[PDB]
Formats: sequence, structure tokens, C-alpha cells
Amino acid sequence: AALFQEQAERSEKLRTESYQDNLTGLANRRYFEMQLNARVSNPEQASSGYLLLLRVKDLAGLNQRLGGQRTDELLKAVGEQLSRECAKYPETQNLVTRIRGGEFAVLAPGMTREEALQLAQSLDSALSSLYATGATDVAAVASIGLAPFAHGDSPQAVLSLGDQALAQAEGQGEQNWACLDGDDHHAWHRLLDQALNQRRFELFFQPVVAAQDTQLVLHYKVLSRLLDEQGQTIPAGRFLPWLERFGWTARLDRLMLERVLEQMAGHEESLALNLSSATLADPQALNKVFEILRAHSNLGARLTLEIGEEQLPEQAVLEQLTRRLRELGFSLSLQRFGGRFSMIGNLARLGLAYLKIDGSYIRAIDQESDKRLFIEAIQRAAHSIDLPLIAERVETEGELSVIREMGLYGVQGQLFGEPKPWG
Repeated sequence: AALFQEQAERSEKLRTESYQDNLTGLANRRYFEMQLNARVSNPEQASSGYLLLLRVKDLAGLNQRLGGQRTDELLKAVGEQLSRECAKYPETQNLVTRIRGGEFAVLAPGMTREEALQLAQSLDSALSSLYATGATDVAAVASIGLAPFAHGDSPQAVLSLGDQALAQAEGQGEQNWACLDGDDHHAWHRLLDQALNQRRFELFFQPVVAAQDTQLVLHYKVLSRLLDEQGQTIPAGRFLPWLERFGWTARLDRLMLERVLEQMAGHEESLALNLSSATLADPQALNKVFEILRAHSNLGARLTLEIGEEQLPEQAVLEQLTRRLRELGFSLSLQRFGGRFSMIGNLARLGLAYLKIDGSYIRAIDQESDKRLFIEAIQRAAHSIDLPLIAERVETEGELSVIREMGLYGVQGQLFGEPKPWG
């Protein structure tokens, strides 16, 4: 659509102008902070992990002794070297940002300290190449601080740990890095291998309603809750990253799909359900899934699968996945969508039930222009292709009225019910 194509550049220009640091291409502090604030809040995204704070040694000195232009060039030079080291860790993806000239950060949710230690050294070792290069004249180049943050730690709290690490690193004339101070690594292992075998995850449901008619329910997202010794539940956030460090994620989709598939034959409502990259990465349990889908031909209409915008395979494959699905009469959509159209290309070609907007963009839309603006930009470019839009993490009576002003299709979030277990 010659139309779509204009509105999908106009929307991506508007991402970059808003959330992209122009120099390095990395996220701006604004975006970054929106993520931290928005992740801690979210039971399914939080929050064990690590924080990287890097400050470059002697900004001022560098500017005098080398002048602004060759200084700017330098931070480009590190943006890169940061990304390069942070590739190995996917969770970090999209979370590498530059706060202030000379200072950058990476949120690495669900990161092992040992991983952190290794990351710092590799990064530190890699960072020095710049000095030799002639890029900087300070040999130590930059200071590296890694703060470990527990989940349930407020973002402000999380940042504060980071400042200490950087400072700790700074007060060290031997090395340039540091990290503050499992567990337990094997307890999680055993607890999880176990619960999977024993089919011991519960099915939680969150309502998704029409934005126009709040009373009108489009579908219930099925979230996951791990059980523990006392049938207490544990939320996707805490445990998910542990499935990954262990490779058991596909195990879960497979389970959580057998359970949904049965339970749906208890009623007639419409559901929605995650589908990991790790089930798509593997071709063995991936295909399992279609077979499960094939047997239950009947419910394809009532079920809808959901990938994270980050977890996408190649548009080439995606086309394959979206199609092979439609054949089974089942629907597909995207979640944690953040306007990276350039990545999809073939979107209008896919035939998605909808896109669920990462909700990091929703919180305080009424009150925060740049967000409201960026989304208006998006609905417009997905209106054209009659691809419905759903907002996650709507909590406030206000945020809602702004979406009705925006004419999005639908809403999900604390405002319409936390996730619970109704059938």
C-alpha cells in the first residue's frame, strides 16, 4: 500500500526522533527509563537481572585535548563496542542506551552474576582497543560498573545500585570495572524441571475488551503461573528467564498449549497465548505444536498465538508461520510491539489478528505528549491495513480516554482486571 508505506516511515522517523539517541543510535535515557519503570511494574517481565553503567574517563579532558568532533566520534566508537559485547545477551536487546555524553547503560534482566563478571571483563578488554586505535588518549578509557538488582526493586533503587558500582569501579586504580554483592541456581533447576513434569503451572487469564465498549470482551490472554511447595504461584517474570538459562522454554509452550486446548472445551470464550521463540527456534517441538493444533481443528477460531516483537524469526519464516497457521484456521498476532516496522516489511502480507502495543508506551499517555503522539502515528499506519490495535498496561481512567480519542481497537490491563483463574 503506497499509503501504509508513507505512514510507516513517518512513524519510524518519529520513534527515532523520540527514543533514539541521535549520535550513537542507542536508546535515549528517556526511552531507557520508560523501560525500567515499565518492567518492574509488570509481573511477567520482572525482574531479576543486572545493570551496566559505563562512564568514559575524562570527557572534559578529551574535549580539550582532542576537541568536540573527535570526541563525538569516540562515543560512536563505544556505542558500537558496547552493543557488540551485549549481543551475546539477548535480554539486553533494545535495552542498551546512552544516558549522557560519556555515560551509557544496559539493563540485562535475568542475568547471572558470573555472566556479568564475564561481560564486564570482555567489555573492558574490548573497550581498550579504542585507546590503541588512537581514539582516546586515556589508557583506562572508561569505567565499568555492574550492579545486580533483585526483582521488586524499584527502578530508582535499581539505578542507585548502579551508581555505587560505577563509583566502586572508579575508586580503583588497578582495574576499571567492578560489581557489587544462584541463588539458588540448582534449587531453581530442580523446582522447574519438576513442575514441568508434574504439569504444575496454573492457567491465569487477563481480560481484553473493546476500547469503545469496556464491557465487551474480545479475548482473555492466558498468562503463566508457576506453582511452588504450597501451591503458591510465581509469575512469568521471575521464572521465565530461568527456563531459558536451562533450555526448557519449549517444554512450557507445549504444556501450556495442551492445557489451554483442553480447558477451552469447557466454554466458548476466546483465548490468547504466548508462543516462545525457543519453540520456533527448535524445529522438533515447533512441529509438535502444529500437530497439536491439527488435532483440535475446531478451536482455531477461538485461539490466537502471540510472539514478542523481539522474538521474531525472519520475515521469510514468519510468512511461513502465519500462513501454515491460517491453513489450520488458527490466528496469530504480535505483542510487546514498539513500532519497529522496518523489521517486519511483510507485515500487511502476514494477516495478523492484531498487534498488542508494548505497554511501556501506554503508561501516562494522557499526560505525556511524545508517547500519545508516537501511538497516534501507529494506529494511523495500521488502520490503513485494517490491523486492529490493542493496548497493554492500561491502568488509569485517563489513559483510557486518550485511546478512545485515538480510536484504537482494544484494551488490556489493571484497569479491567488483574490476571486470575476464572475458566
